[PDB]
Amino acid sequence: RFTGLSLKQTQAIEVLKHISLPVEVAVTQSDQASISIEGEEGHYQLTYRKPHQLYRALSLLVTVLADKVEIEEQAAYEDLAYMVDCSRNAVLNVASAKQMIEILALMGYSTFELYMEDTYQIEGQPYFGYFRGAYSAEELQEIEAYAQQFDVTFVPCIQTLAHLSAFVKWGVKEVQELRDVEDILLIGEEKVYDLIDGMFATLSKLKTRKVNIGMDEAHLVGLGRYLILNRLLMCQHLERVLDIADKYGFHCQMWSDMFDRVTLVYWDYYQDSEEKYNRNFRNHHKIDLAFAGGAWKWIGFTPHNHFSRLVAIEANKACRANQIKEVIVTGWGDNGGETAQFSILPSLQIWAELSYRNDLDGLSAHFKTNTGLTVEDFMQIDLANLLPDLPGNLSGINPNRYVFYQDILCPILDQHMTPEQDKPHFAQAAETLANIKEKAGNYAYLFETQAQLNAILSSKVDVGRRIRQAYQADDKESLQQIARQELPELRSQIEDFHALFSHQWLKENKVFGLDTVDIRMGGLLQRIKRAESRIEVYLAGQLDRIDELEVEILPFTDFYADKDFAATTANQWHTIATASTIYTT
Amino acid sequence: RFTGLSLKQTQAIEVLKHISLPVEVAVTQSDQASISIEGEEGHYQLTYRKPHQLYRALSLLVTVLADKVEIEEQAAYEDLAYMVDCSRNAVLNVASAKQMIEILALMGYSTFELYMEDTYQIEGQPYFGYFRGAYSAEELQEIEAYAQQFDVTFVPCIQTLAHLSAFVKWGVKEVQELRDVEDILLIGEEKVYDLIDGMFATLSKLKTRKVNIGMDEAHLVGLGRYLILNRLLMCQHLERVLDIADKYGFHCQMWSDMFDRVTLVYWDYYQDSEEKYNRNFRNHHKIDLAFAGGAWKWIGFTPHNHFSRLVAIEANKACRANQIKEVIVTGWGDNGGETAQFSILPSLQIWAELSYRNDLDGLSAHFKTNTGLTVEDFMQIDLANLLPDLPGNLSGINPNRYVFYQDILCPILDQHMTPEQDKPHFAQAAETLANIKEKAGNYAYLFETQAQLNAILSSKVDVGRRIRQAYQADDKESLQQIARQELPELRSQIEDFHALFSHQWLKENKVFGLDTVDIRMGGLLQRIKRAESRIEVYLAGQLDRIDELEVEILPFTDFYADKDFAATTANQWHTIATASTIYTT
Ligand SMILES: CC(=O)N[C@H]1/C(=N/OC(=O)Nc2ccccc2)O[C@H](CO)[C@H](O)[C@@H]1O
Ligand SMILES: CC(=O)N[C@H]1/C(=N/OC(=O)Nc2ccccc2)O[C@H](CO)[C@H](O)[C@@H]1O
Repeated sequence: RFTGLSLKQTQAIEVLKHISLPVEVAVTQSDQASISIEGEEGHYQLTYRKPHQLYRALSLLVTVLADKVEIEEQAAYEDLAYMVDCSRNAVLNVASAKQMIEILALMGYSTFELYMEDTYQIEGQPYFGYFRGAYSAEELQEIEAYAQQFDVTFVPCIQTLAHLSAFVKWGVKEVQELRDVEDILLIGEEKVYDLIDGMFATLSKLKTRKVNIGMDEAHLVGLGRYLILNRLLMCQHLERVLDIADKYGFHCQMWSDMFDRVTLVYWDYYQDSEEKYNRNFRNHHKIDLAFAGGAWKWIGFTPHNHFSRLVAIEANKACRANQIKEVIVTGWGDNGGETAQFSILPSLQIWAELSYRNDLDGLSAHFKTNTGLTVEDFMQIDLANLLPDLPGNLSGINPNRYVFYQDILCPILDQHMTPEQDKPHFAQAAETLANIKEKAGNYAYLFETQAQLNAILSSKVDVGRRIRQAYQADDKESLQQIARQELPELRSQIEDFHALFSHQWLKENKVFGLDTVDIRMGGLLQRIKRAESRIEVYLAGQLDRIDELEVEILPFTDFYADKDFAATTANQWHTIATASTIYTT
Repeated sequence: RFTGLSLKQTQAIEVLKHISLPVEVAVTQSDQASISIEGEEGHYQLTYRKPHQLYRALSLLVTVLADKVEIEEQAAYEDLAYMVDCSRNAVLNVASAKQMIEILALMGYSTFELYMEDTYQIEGQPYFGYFRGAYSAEELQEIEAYAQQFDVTFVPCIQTLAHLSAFVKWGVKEVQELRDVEDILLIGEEKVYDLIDGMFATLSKLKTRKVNIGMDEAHLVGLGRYLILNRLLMCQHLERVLDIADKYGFHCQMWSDMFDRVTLVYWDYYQDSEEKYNRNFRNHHKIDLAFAGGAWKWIGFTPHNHFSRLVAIEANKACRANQIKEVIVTGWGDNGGETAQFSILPSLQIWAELSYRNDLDGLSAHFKTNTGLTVEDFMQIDLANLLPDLPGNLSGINPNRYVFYQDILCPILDQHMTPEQDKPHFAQAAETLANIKEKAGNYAYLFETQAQLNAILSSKVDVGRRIRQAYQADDKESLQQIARQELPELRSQIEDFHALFSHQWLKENKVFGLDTVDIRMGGLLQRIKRAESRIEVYLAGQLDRIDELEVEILPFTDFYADKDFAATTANQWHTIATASTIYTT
């Protein structure tokens, strides 16, 4: 029995019943605090500064009530947002954007963002998003309106310069004419500014007038086809993009890195101290700033919520000591979008709590009411990354992925495994994750996938090495065993994982982009088979040496060579899977 | 019963008995003609200008004798060479370099060349050729000495600037420090000139003092890490490379394209007229020249000897009208080295005949004595490329490859198929190729592979389209048929092809690089399976639309859109197999 609620808010609370609502609530828009709940004896007054904040208050309300309740919150940040990568093969389907929106609402996010390089349609640009599951402006309007039900703002993150590799690869004149080098558009070229105009044109059919135009990471701007036909140049390009946006009413932000009518966004997912962020905040202001932090979900199949917690704590302290008014939580999907979309919910609760309380005092409490599980449990999703000899402050260490896609015969990451410490971690993690799966409810699909992965990894982490040992020691028992029993088994487990991945994928994303995963997994299964077949041939007398095994394994990279753990970072499938050429001509 | 033969030559003729030697031969080194055989009644005089020419004379001898024989030949070219790509995953094993050498000897080639970007070892450079099957200097010395048995010169084609993608991808300091951008080395950097010195050092342990230093196609020379730290520049880089080579005694040639102590090599595999080559010869001389033509074997699984014949005829006329003294026949292996090493023997005989006679009057005759089959038969190896509506003068049209690796659900090359004309070509070609296989002898493996391919292609060329037809017309008979009978069958055929490819591969090359093919084929089989599974789900009521099929297929490229055939050129596996990202981050 609420009071002072509008139509829209009453429907919102309805859709939001994630929550179990137990009470009389006087609801008033007050500048008193971000969120005030005050009351007792089953009658409460809840107020909010911003309308969207009704929904976190509600969650806190329902968490605190487990009668006298007195809660104030003054957020640090005027805007908190979550940005989903829909450009790395995984395009979040509508039904999942909605569930996502509902959950961000309950946490306290004001803004929802989709990063689409080429995954939104443009009229008369039919190779822009071709077979990519590009969003229709319907889908973008439907999604935006759903967020609007909760007073949540939609900001498109797009690209107007570089990161356009999947559009520009198409070899028709009308595309090729737009290029300069690699993934970067031809600045100054008129065709380009007509494409960009179609972009904002398509964006203009939504209600938001806030956009992120991208412009990160274009090392080679004007060094290919530009240099050929005709740096400064960026500003020329930028003012133009701005003139275009200002034509359709848009306010623009862009990623800072290549560096008054645009906010710059200093993005940093990596620093383990206040100091480090503080220094770069100095350097940034020195050119209107937002901060993008990281919900680590771009390192293979498995997230890193633990590492996201650590860096979020110190970036929050830096954000506030530099009175940064806007923070963006980024969920990138580097190299295939293979990590689950809902993998990083703890990272999202963490940032909200840090904004609304400057601490993680009520994290698990709020998280459980929003998800139906404790934040310690959910965060076990990271297990395949959490090797026990790693310090929690070094980023991107991702065995989840490079243990999985490594070849058997030619195991080029074998120097980065520590099987005595690794094999048991993975096994028991599979055990822990099966447990959690059973209480995870609608999220169970997430943990089912990680449990099978961890199972595969306990075995796979050193089959390649044991093959090498069993072969230099001439042991026909072991090689025959690996070849006739263990490798075929691995393939079976891997088929199972594929099935679970596919289900996870289709639940969260559109069908498009899954094909890359089918290909990569198909290939792995086929390399496993070669290992079985090559051994059998060596076993039937028909082969002198197994040459692949005669190769001494070097370190894969020296990125973390000077550290006291063997593991490392390796996030390109193609250099994981083979030392041969696969992409080059 | 020969006469005037040395030890070395007597052993050579022995190894060369490819040939059946039937006679008394007076053998003399004369400047009379390239090759003179004159005689009758079972007693002949054979002379040669160059010692290696003994071996083509012998073949001609044994061809003409099928008694009065009177043959003179004055070659156009001082040096004729064949260059094998050993840098695109396929590294020709020793036993196959030898068979190759013996065959080049019989044709008239003076020079044998291996293109190794990173596929020769260098002391203290253990990531240079790591798991690539890099040649040992033993293997290079063994190979060279084998050629020397026939008076054949070995020239290494290497790289000293760009095309080094498989070395530079390794993320250790000692490698990364050598880079500028993409596949191009850091010019001016001292570490680089120490690497290059190790290259010539390793090359210096062979007898040849002739090298091709590469330096083709470096669009971005000094535009990445160069521009960052410090064009002209090329010459600086070049003189340095030359100073290094001149230290170890080497005479240098290099590919012309980026443009007195170096021969330039104008390379052109494409022009269908004397005129076109003539114009570019003008432009070249205008800066000491050799010509590189093409034995087309870099377009997937299947060569194009027919197209190699056509262009070789007109490039021979241009070569002679510009008194070009050296011609190089290049066998590149773009994007996987998936075409057989011995696929292009007709192209090699063709160039030899053009050099030694300025015509193809004795081509089939000489070819059959060297191979044991007619040149028309052997050249049926090209069938999977020879669509009947294509004109023989447009290059790189390669359905052999893009019909094979295309997806089923998302068949992005479907606009380039003409099944009514394509399906029957492939079927009967499989028939023709099974025939030839049976008479091909030791070469049968080559045709066995093309017959299975053509079989797969008759079916595969339009399954994707028929899926789309059977689905927009709601026909549950056809979709169930394709899904439960035809797709599983395709997979079976594809497994068979894989087996035959693997055997072909291992016969000709080292095991390394086959892994890329396993991966690509594994992936295709897995996409076929998805097509079966997605249909079944649509068939069991559990799916609304099959979304993949709801996508209108556009042309893949407009490269040949203005022509009267539907087919095209598409030679990158990764853009063939999927419109998603697979390589990008
Ligand atoms: C604005 C932005 O975030 N752009 C890319 C970003 N790019 O991040 C870096 O380049 N980091 C980095 C690389 C080398 C040294 C130090 C930091 O990282 C994400 C996760 O990997 C992505 O892939 C984004 O698409
Ligand atoms: C010296 C040389 O031959 N270098 C590359 C060459 N590169 O050839 C071109 O770049 N042709 C070309 C490309 C665009 C327009 C016109 C000609 O072709 C071969 C076959 O494809 C290769 O891949 C070689 O490694």
